[PDB]
Amino acid sequence: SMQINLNSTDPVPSKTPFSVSDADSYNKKGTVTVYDSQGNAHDMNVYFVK
Amino acid sequence: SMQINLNSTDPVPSKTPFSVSDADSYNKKGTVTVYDSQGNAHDMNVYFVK
Repeated sequence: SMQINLNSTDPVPSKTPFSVSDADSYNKKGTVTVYDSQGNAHDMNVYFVK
Repeated sequence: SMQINLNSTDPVPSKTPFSVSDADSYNKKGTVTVYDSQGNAHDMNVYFVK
């Protein structure tokens, strides 16, 4: 469970495609940490694109 | 009887042949002592490699 506040005045991203490598194809990137049954962790990145 | 708690995130050692002199040939080394008929103490080393 994660919350976000946003700005209504954010322009549309310029990068028409999307790639995790770039830093423009998305409005903003966050991440979350999760665990498996064996204990070792994983990280999920989330990208907001207007 | 000895309980050891191994780790999931232990990377594979580097030195492919097993050597007790190079610490990078095994993931972990543990020791124990046993006794004989004479009464002298003998130490065993057990080496864990993933």
